[PDB]
Parts: sequence; C-alpha cells; structure tokens
Amino acid sequence: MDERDALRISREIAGEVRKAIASMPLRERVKDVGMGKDGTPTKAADRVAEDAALEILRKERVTVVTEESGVLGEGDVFVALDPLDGTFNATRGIPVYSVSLCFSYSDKLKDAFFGYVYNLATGDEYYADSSGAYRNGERIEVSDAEELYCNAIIYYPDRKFPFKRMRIFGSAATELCFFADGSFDCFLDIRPGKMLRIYDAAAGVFIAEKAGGKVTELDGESLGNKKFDMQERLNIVAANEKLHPKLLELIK
Amino acid sequence: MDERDALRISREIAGEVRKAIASMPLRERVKDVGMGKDGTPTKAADRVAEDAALEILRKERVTVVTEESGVLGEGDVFVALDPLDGTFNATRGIPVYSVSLCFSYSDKLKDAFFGYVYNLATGDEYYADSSGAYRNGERIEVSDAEELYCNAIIYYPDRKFPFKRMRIFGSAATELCFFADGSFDCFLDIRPGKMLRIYDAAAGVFIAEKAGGKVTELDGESLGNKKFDMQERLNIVAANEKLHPKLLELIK
Ligand SMILES: O=P(O)(O)OC[C@H]1O[C@](O)(CO)[C@@H](O)[C@@H]1O
Ligand SMILES: O=P(O)(O)OC[C@H]1O[C@](O)(CO)[C@@H](O)[C@@H]1O
Ligand SMILES: [Mn+2]
Ligand SMILES: [Mn+2]
Ligand SMILES: [Mn+2]
Ligand SMILES: [Mn+2]
Ligand SMILES: [Mn+2]
Ligand SMILES: [Mn+2]
Repeated sequence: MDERDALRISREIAGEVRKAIASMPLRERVKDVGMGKDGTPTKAADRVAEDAALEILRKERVTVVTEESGVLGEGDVFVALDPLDGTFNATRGIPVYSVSLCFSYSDKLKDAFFGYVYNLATGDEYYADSSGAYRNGERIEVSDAEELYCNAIIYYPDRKFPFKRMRIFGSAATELCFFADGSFDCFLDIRPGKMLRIYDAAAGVFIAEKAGGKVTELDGESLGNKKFDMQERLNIVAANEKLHPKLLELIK
Repeated sequence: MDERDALRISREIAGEVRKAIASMPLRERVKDVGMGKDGTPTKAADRVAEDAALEILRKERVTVVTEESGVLGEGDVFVALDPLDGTFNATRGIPVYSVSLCFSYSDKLKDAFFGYVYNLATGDEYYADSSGAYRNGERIEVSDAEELYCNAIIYYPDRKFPFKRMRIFGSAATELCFFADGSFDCFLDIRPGKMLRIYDAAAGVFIAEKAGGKVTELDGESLGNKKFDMQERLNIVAANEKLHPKLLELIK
C-alpha cells in the first residue's frame, strides 16, 4: 500500500461515515450501545462510524487499531483509526467532529506514511503525504509567529498563561489540523493524565508535521516510538520550530 | 413592535446576513476594514453582516447598540446586535458563529422581550419569547446537572478545576445557547477584566433564562440593570438553579 492508495481509501471511508452519521438524529447518536475497547461508552453514532470504516478497511492488508473495537487483523500496515473524534460534539449537533486516519509501515508513529482528517460536520478534508499538507485540495503550513502572545488550543489551562486566545473545541484530530493550517499558532494537550490515544492524535500529528509544525511529548521528547497495537498515551506540545522552545519553557 | 415582530425581523436579518457571509472567501473575510466603535478592528466579515442587518433594523423605530458602528437611532425599542460573534472562527471556517439580537422595552437588560442567536454556519436557530425558549422551533431547557463534576464552557480556566469537561468555542452568544438547550451544563465567563459587552451576552442570557437557567453577574447579582450601550461590560455565571449557587462558591 502507498499514499495514493491511502488517500483513496480514506476518502472512501470519509464518504461512508459522513452518510451514516448524517442520517442519525441527535437522540439516536447519544445512546450507549456498549463498553468501548478504549474503556469508555461506545455510543450509537460511534458504532455506525466505526462500522462504515471497518468495512472498507478490512478489505486491506492492515492491522487496524480503532477506538471502539481494539486491535483488528494482522496485516503489516498499521492504521490508527478514530471513527469519530468529537463524539460529544456530534451527539449534540455541534459541527466539530471528524474521522481521523493514520497509516504506518510499522506499529510505530515514526513509520507513518499517510495522515487524514475529515471534518464530518463541514466536509472539510485534511491530509498530508510525501508532497505536503492539504486542506480541501490546497496546500497548508503552520503559522510563523514566535510570541507566546498567540492563538492556542489547550487541554487544559492549569493557571494564568500568556496567550492571546485560548480555545478548546473537543476534537483532538481536527484541532491538530486547526494547528496545521495556521488557524491557531499552537496546540497543547498537557494534562498530567496523559489521556490522548494513538488514534486521536496519530494523523493530526503526522499532518501537523508535513505543514511545518514541530510536535513532541511534554519535555520535547520525540513522538517517534509511540505505538499502535499497544495502548499508548499521549501529551502533545505542537508549534513551529520557533515558538516551540518557549512553550516548552512556559509549562516546565 | 411585538415578540412576533422581533422574530420576523430577526429572521429577515439572519437570512440576509447568512447569504452575505456564505459568499465571502476566507480570504476576503479576515480583512481588517476599520476600527469598530467597540475598540477592536472591524473585519470585512463584520461590516458585511452588520450592513446587512442594519439595512433592515433601519426600517424599525429603534435604537441599535451594534458593535462596529455603535449606537444608531433614537427608537424606543432597544436592540443589542453583534453582527458577527466568533469572527475569528468565521475567518477560519470554524463553524461556530452567529448573529445575536436582543430586544428590550428599555435601556436595561431587565426589559428584554425577545432574544435571537442564529448560527450562520449551521442554520441553527435559537430564540426565546414569552412562549419560552427554542432550538429550531423545538422547546429547549437547561441541564438538570447538580454536580460540579460537569461539562462546563468557561472563559477562562485559570486554576485546577473539577469539571468533567471544559470547552471554549469562541462565540459566547452561541455558547450561551449550548447551555440554554442543555447541550452544556453551565456557561461561565469570569475573566477578571470583565470583557463581555451587552451585544455579546444579552440574547444568550435571555434565551438561557427563558430555558430555566439562573444567569447572573460574577457575584450572583442579577444583570437586569445591564445597559444597552457600548460602555457596558460583564461577567457571567450560568447553570440550573441547583448548580448555580455551587459555581459561585467554587469561583470564590
Ligand atoms: O481525550 P480527552 O480526555 O477527552 O480530552 C479531549 C479529547 O478527547 C478526544 O476525544 C480524544 O479521545 C479528543 O477528540 C478531544 O479533543
Ligand atoms: O477572543 P477571546 O478573548 O477568547 O474571547 C472569546 C469571545 O469572543 C467573543 O466573540 C467576543 O469578543 C465571544 O463570542 C467569545 O465568547
Ligand atoms: Mn471512546
Ligand atoms: Mn472518537
Ligand atoms: Mn477521539
Ligand atoms: Mn470586535
Ligand atoms: Mn461581533
Ligand atoms: Mn461579540
């Protein structure tokens, strides 16, 4: 499998999930269908999303790691799947939630070759490959502002911070693409409970990187060895190469 | 002018303001075009919307306290209008921004008789009149949440908090409606500099209170004497009656 193949499968997935959720009225979406592989309720809308995805997906030679259903298959391309990040927002009709996909030639983030984040609410498509990061077919890169007086996404502000704006939309993959686009100058999930999972962060991280962003663990450690088919925890510090050290200092 | 008048007015403007915005490129939107009378830059998205609304409100016997051109007219019916609330989103394509209209029978908030917040991205319509509060013509009401461990929207988390979640979507007018319909447990703006202005909060407050919420200033004192002028600013604490006293001791 290559990137184009990856781009082709993701768009196919994007359309199906898009359709399944779009149909489901809020009061259906909100219902607990079961206990997720993640340890949190699997709501009716996450069930349809993950279903749609997994039907296109498992016709591939992939080992998939998905939010609700765990580790699936044994193929040697790993897919970090988030069938619907922003669940809370979709169950109440707030237009920020996506399907996020990250393909790797190993069970390690450092071998990622393709990243994909589709805005299920607005139909906004992001992805990055060996040619660059994109939004709705147009190239994108991170902003170049290096003052901490900036536009930050942040989970969570523990204290008084210097930011210009602080925002929390509730969708780690999409917010990372909000960082990738330059819409926001940084992204931070610095909660001492390292709560992010590999599939919520996988592609946005990848994509954040092709658009120029520097992205690391809390202490600036590399995200290269974060694993898939293991239950990985992530904290993220993501900014251009310039603001990046200052943030690192800022929370230290 | 009647509660039934105010809604038809509000509806004209939302549709005109929605066409106007939807047809501007993000490129053309984020462009500064002047100093608003509120002390911030007017962006092109801001005046396009404002001109389109004002174009209609000018037919009515009112005084408008509007963000970009300030207070225009001498009618007896007062209208607070944020032409565009969430401009930063709007100029990013983040789909959370609205037109806000609050109509009062006088200068003060206590005389409000109608509230209207319309999401210009989604089409969602939030209004309230004597008949209560609505979301797209469906009766709404706030959360029943009695627990401080809840889903909060707050500006700005500066300390270690016990909410089950925290969110900040960038449009308080809109976010006041997410609490109004019970999509969130509480809205809090507690920024010490008291940032909010009347057109930010008046319609969201009126909608939420009609939805059964207790909405007050930072102390717990009512907002009834908040002024429909440009100098007015405020802090906000929003929750159901049981929860509301709780956040007051919390934020103490
Ligand atoms: O992961 P937490 O603890 O919910 O923090 C918020 C994040 O949760 C995620 O759903 C990840 O599971 C993100 O979409 C959201 O932005
Ligand atoms: O940009 P800030 O400082 O985060 O303030 C956010 C506020 O912006 C407003 O548009 C008012 O300026 C509100 O809708 C939102 O609640
Ligand atoms: Mn889950
Ligand atoms: Mn999810
Ligand atoms: Mn997720
Ligand atoms: Mn302004
Ligand atoms: Mn505005
Ligand atoms: Mn505003």
